[PDB]
Amino acid sequence: VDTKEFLNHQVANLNVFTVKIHQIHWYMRGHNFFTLHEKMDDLYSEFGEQMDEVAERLLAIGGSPFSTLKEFLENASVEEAPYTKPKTMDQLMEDLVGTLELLRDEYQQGIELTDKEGDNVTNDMLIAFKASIDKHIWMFKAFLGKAPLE
Amino acid sequence: VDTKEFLNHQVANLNVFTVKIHQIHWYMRGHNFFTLHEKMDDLYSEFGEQMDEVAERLLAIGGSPFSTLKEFLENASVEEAPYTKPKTMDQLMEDLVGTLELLRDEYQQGIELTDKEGDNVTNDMLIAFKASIDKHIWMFKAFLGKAPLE
Amino acid sequence: SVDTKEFLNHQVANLNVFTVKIHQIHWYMRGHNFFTLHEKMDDLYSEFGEQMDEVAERLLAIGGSPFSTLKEFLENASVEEAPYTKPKTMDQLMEDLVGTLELLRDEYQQGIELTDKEGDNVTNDMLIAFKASIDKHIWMFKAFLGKAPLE
Amino acid sequence: VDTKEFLNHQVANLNVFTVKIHQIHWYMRGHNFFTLHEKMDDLYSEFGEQMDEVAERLLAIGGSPFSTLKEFLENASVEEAPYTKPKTMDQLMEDLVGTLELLRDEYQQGIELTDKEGDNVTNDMLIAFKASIDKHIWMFKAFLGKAPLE
Amino acid sequence: VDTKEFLNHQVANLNVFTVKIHQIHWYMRGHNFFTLHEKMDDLYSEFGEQMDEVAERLLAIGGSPFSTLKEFLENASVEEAPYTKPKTMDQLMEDLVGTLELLRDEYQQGIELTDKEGDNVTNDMLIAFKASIDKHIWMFKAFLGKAPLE
Amino acid sequence: SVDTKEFLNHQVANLNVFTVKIHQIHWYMRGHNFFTLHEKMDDLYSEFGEQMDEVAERLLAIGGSPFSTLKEFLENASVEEAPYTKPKTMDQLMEDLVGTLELLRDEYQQGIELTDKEGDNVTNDMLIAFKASIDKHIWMFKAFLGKAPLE
Amino acid sequence: VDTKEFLNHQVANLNVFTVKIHQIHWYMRGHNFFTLHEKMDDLYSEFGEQMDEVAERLLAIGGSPFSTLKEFLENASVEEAPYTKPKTMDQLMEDLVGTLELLRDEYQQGIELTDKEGDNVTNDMLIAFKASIDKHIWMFKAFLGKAPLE
Amino acid sequence: SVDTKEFLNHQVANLNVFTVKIHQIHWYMRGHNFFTLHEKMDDLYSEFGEQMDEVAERLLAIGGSPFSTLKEFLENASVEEAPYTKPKTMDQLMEDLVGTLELLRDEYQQGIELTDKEGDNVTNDMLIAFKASIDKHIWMFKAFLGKAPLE
Amino acid sequence: SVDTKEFLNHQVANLNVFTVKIHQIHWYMRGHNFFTLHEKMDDLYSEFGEQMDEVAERLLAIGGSPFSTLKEFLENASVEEAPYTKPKTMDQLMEDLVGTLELLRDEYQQGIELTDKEGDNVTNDMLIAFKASIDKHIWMFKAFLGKAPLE
Amino acid sequence: VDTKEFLNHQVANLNVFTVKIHQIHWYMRGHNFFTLHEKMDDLYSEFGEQMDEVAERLLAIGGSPFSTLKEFLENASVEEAPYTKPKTMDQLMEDLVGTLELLRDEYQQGIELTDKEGDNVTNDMLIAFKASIDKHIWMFKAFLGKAPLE
Amino acid sequence: VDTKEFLNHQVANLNVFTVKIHQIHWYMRGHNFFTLHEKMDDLYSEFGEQMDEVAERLLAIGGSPFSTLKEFLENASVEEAPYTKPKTMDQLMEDLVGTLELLRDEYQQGIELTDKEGDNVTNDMLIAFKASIDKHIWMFKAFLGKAPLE
Amino acid sequence: VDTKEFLNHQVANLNVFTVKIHQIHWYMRGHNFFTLHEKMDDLYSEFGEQMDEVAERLLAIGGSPFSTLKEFLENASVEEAPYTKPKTMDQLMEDLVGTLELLRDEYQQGIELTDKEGDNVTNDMLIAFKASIDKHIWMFKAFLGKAPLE
Ligand SMILES: [Fe+3]
Ligand SMILES: [Fe+3]
Ligand SMILES: [Fe+3]
Ligand SMILES: [Fe+3]
Ligand SMILES: [Fe+3]
Ligand SMILES: [Fe+3]
Ligand SMILES: [Fe+3]
Ligand SMILES: [Fe+3]
Ligand SMILES: [Fe+3]
Ligand SMILES: [Fe+3]
Ligand SMILES: [Fe+3]
Repeated sequence: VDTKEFLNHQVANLNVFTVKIHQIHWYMRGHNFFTLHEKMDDLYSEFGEQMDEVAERLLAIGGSPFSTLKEFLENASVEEAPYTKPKTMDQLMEDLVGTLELLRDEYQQGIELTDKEGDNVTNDMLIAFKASIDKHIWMFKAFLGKAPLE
Repeated sequence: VDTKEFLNHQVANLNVFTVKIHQIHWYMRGHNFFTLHEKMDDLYSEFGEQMDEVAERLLAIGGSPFSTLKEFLENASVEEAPYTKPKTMDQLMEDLVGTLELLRDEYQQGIELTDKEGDNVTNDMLIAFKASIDKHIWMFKAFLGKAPLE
Repeated sequence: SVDTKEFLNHQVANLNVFTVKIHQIHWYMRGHNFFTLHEKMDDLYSEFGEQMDEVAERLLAIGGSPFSTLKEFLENASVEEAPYTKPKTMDQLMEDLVGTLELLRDEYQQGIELTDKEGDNVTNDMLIAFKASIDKHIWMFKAFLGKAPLE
Repeated sequence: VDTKEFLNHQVANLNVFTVKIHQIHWYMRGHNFFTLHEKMDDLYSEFGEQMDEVAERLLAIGGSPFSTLKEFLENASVEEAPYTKPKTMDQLMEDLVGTLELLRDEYQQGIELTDKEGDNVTNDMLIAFKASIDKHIWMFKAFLGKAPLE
Repeated sequence: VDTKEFLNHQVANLNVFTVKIHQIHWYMRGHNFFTLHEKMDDLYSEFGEQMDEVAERLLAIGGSPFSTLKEFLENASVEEAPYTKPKTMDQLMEDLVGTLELLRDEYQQGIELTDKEGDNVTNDMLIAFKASIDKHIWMFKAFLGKAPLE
Repeated sequence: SVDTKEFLNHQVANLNVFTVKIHQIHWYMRGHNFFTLHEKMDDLYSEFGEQMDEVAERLLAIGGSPFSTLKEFLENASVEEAPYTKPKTMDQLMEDLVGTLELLRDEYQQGIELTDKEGDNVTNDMLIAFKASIDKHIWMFKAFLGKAPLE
Repeated sequence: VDTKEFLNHQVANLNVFTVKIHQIHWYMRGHNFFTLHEKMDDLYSEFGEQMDEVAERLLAIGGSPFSTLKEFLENASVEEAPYTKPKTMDQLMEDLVGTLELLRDEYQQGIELTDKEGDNVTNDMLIAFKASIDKHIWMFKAFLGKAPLE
Repeated sequence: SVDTKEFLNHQVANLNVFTVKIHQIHWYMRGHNFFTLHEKMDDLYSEFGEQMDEVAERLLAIGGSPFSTLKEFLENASVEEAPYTKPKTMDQLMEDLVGTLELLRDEYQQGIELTDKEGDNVTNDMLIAFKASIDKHIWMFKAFLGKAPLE
Repeated sequence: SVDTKEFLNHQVANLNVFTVKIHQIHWYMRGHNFFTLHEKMDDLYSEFGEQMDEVAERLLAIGGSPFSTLKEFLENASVEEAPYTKPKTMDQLMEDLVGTLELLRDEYQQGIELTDKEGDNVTNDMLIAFKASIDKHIWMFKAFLGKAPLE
Repeated sequence: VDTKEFLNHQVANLNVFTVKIHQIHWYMRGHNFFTLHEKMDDLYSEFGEQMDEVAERLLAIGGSPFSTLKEFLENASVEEAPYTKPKTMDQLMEDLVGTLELLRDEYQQGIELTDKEGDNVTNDMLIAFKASIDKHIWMFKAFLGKAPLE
Repeated sequence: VDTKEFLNHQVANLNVFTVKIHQIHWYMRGHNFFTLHEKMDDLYSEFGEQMDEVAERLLAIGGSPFSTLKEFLENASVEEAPYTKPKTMDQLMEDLVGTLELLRDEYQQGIELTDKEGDNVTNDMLIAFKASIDKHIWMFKAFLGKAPLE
Repeated sequence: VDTKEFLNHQVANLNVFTVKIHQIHWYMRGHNFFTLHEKMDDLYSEFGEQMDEVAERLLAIGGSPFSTLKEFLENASVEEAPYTKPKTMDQLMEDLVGTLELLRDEYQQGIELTDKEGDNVTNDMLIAFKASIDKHIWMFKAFLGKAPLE
């Protein structure tokens, strides 16, 4: 609706994603365990940092960030499912990639939204984030033997 | 119950607790803003580390950690509330200290349990976490003008 | 690029006055929050001195000529300074800080619009990066004062 | 020409330029040898890192970077010449400066094109690169005793 | 036995184990070579440290550590075999894991022994070691696509 | 938990005497092993001042009140001190050090048993970690003197 | 008192002061807890280092430092009191400030004294220590809301 | 030293082609080992770019004139390159890498024998050091391929 | 202590004008030595900004009240500034730099004599350490100009 | 004896030597305990690294390293003895020095052999190792109050 | 002699001392080799730095440092002797001490002289140097079992 | 002249040269002062290190290094001259370059001699030293606007 709605929505998103990353991190099995386990820790730090920056930018424009698991669940478009059946490393990475994709497309919407509201600072912050998400999408798709936009 | 269930319960508690720490971090105001904004950053890292160590130890012993916000909410005894009304620094710190005290007393229950079960590794892990928690209770209570045990 | 150059040179002047004011606060502050805000002012001083040098070199890079004397900074700055003559509270000093950060925020916003319209993309993004941080500072110092960022 | 085509052209350019920086670095003679010999190592790193980011951005948008010397030579607008006749430091810095100007001018075209197409990430990336190039032009022109735009 | 005999027994074990880790480090082949080759280095340092710490704790309680290959071979329960036939990465990891479990299980005896004997320092030393072994067991079993205890 | 508190406060007293004893040795030592042992005392000084602080802060965390004056430390310590009067050899000084280490080891052992029975697991493990290092220093300083750790 | 006796007097003072810093460190309460608790750690290091340098300068001029608590108590002009009555942060800082003022003025006596006895080294050392004490007095007075010499 | 000079200049050409090949592999690779190999190609890139600068500067130091254009490297390289057209498995890309490493090992071996005969000792030891590292890479990358170093 | 206070405050003023002069030189300089000198001014800027802050804080510590506006700095400084209007050579710029360093040397010498007479031993040593560094810069920059330090 | 045999023989030696370093490190007593206890740690890492490099060079030339204690004992010319009766610091160092000299001398044989075979890499590796052994011999000989070759 | 002559005399002395430290560093034997050997590198670097600061202060006052070995030999009061007869560690340390005492006492003259002359910078520089020299004398006399001024 | 005598000769040479580096470092004037002044600091450390390594290598082969200025003057082939007249920066670099060339050629003799004697360690040390010297010659000749061997 506006920048404050978008930013807050991403605070909810990033808190679900962050827990998803830990899910993959904890439950992964297979020959790529050691590298993807560590890779997940890197994603966790990186997206935890995005989330703090998003909330603090929300604060800076007069907004009020969601700040409970209850609120995050209610508001996030990012999905979570409990870990039940064993999943393949590729299936865990597909779920990671699908979420990276949703964030890319939503941030793209937020990039357009903020550009037309004239919120230059939030615009540029969202672009910086998308750049990194776009790079991760390429790399994780390459892990999956696929092209970035394939 | 057992060590697995206790440990899983703490995964849930620690996830609710880290988000609270962010809430305190985001909504704090007052002459102590700078010192406490930063101090909350430190608690965030430390309790995020505790969480990953609890989850991993649970994994090491044959368990399967909660790994969704839905599950954390279903299982945490740590309580959260949306920030729908302003709260002073002292009220936020009071909530923090009460949460630390809840974690201390629960960790104490787990320390006794793991000892009774003969799980020495989880026993020493939880003792080290309590050492830190006990230290924080002294310091944050000192901040509030109170003795550690109130 | 006349106005972009003029705007940049205006901010060189502003930043040199702001930076000395940051020292004034650093030097003269008293109160229970001295140790925290004393150090805080060191950080602010470094950062806005760096903003200043970047602003100056962006100007040079577009064929401009930065103001480079105290006399030029005074003739040109919209940032206000006053000698410290009578004691001020920590809150009074932080209000003067915030007022000046709000001033720089709004003027940088005009610079961002200006550079956007002249198509100076480098300068545009630079001023945007500076404003990001200024907006973050305003939130934090206002929280210290017990006020919402825009109230 | 679109964004992929522009980016891939710069992959070619950056690979020729990077070899030119090495040419200057190796053959330079004169009183400012020690500082400029070192400055060229810095330029080498920075522009090789530009190159990598341009190629990886290209990868992220679904393109395929040139990745052979033949391709770089076929596509580059940046020009190279073997080092036969000896040259003054000024002469070498004038080759370096002219090549910097070519890149600035071509990046400006890219900035505009990438804006038109709505590729915000590639847009910002190219603005950041131009910010550095523009700074380099001011500094190397000063070395030549010239204004940056003269 | 007593604490001295147990500690000395482990000095023997850890020296056989350390050489085994080198064996795996040297002879390993397969797609996970680079990360696993490096991992073995990490394990080599860690278990070299345990060994020095075990020997020094033994020294500090009035004991005399085994200090020759002859004594290690005479005393170790950890087994070794010359590398004659090629082994797969999985088989190598299985030898690693099986030795880690042997150590975990003997350390458990040492923990229990040392608790009866009242040697609190050696007790906690051995608990800290098992903590790490337990974590390694989880991770290498995960690499093997198995639960830690299966 | 009077006893855990009392034991901890006693060691606060002890460690402050011991820390000054380490400086005594640090300052007055002479002989061929000066450069090594002079620096070794600096390490011991840091480590035992760190123990002391952590003992005091744990006492604070259990609701105690740590001794915080030289007078209190002298009134309560079982660690002994003597002014440096007649010259002492390197070995003589190391024997005083080793002797104090042994006293603290044996007293920490008593506190380890005390905190066990009292159910204070945090203080229990703190004390164990401290004894681990003490026993290591005893082995090493006894080695310097040409003796076995427990002889 | 000559240079030796002055220095030896300060060894005693510095040891009482150092224990006083710990007292404040331990017992402090109030909203400035976190920053001032940490500040006491800094002063503790700094004045411990002053003390080691004073004693080693004494050693270097043929002197014999006091090296027991008994001697320190017998010789110190710096005073201590057991912590009984709870004290505000300001009261603790007044005590800190008061003792810094004592040391400043005694060091000034040491500076004059040591100039007269032609001990240039001890002279410059004490000046350096006074420079920092003077800075502390200014900063700690500002905390108390006072001018430095007020 | 014409033949030394000539050998060194030939390796400048080779190393520049190899380095772009490393980037080609780096950029296009796909498969379960992407994350490890992608970083490993960065290490290789740095290392062989470093070898290259060292080869060129040694050439400079002996009175030589390094090739310093893309055209000169192609005219003078024995390492071959081809545009990336059809998808290749990670093993195929590592086979191309190992093949090129082997070519350099073998050519450096010739350089080692040549500089020895000419008595250029510095170049000799520089080449040997480089070969040590290439021989090590061949072992590790053949092991990745499930193969023995020389099979 | 009025003269020490006034002298210190006079130097706060000087160092603020000098500091902006160092940026003027840093920004406007051209010529073959550009890269070294441009970076060297960044060094002088940091060092002299540090000197200034230490002077103000020492002035604070002796009960003084530092000048803290561009206006006060201009009203009190003996160091002179002039806007950059016509181009100047690197030597011309370094001569302006050296001239200012020499003024500060000579004034600091007066402050060393003054603080010595007034018995301000701390300010005395501070001024001497600053002069030590100023004297070495005069040698080095004179050396840059092909001059002996004192000619 | 060819290069592969020589290298494998050194794998055996270095593994016996490394344990002997630990023997000295653990059992030493006397006034120089602290520096020599430390120097043994440095030697252990250094000769542990020689060992790893020797084994890896053997790998790189198509060889197969000894990789068990049994193989090391079966193949080593370096001798070892349980610590049955206490040794002086001097005597422990003479045993250390004797082993350095043995290695030096054998490496000299390997350096000649490897020169005849035209293995330039292994040649240079062995020379670098001997450079260090030579230095240690001078240094440990000096500690013994003797010239390096007497 | 004036300040310039005094400063220049110390450049000569310090260059001789510099080489004397190497002589001791190279030729020393005995149980304290490893400590003292490293101790001489520290001393070498420290007094090398003193010498450099002495020369540069001379330059800064309009002087001209001796800058050839011939000039150092012609002007030094520090004495050197070729190493012909072997010396104990103590004898070497006594030569080191003797030279330190010589520098102490001549610096003391330079301090008095530079005070009269009104050269404050040089006065403080020499005082800082003498402080370190005084400390070395205490420490090296302690090594020799003696009081500092014995 | 054998290996011992050649190495000892370079001990002498290196001490003369290191003092020459200082002379140039102190007395240099001209527009390149700041970069060349620091470059001499680099050279001083580097050739300072060569000298120690030469002297310790000599020790290791049973020799006794020259260790007084008198012995260095009696033995050096490197020449020194008192700085009576100011020299140009180019003249100072010509003197520098000239001495590097002398060392290069004498190292070449030592390389040949040490090869013929079968001292592989010294051979390799000398080669490594010459590598750097050769690089310096290219670089300093480039500064002077000359080709390395011109
Ligand atoms: Fe934050
Ligand atoms: Fe983890
Ligand atoms: Fe890359
Ligand atoms: Fe050890
Ligand atoms: Fe503490
Ligand atoms: Fe000390
Ligand atoms: Fe290079
Ligand atoms: Fe300040
Ligand atoms: Fe290895
Ligand atoms: Fe210097
Ligand atoms: Fe050495």
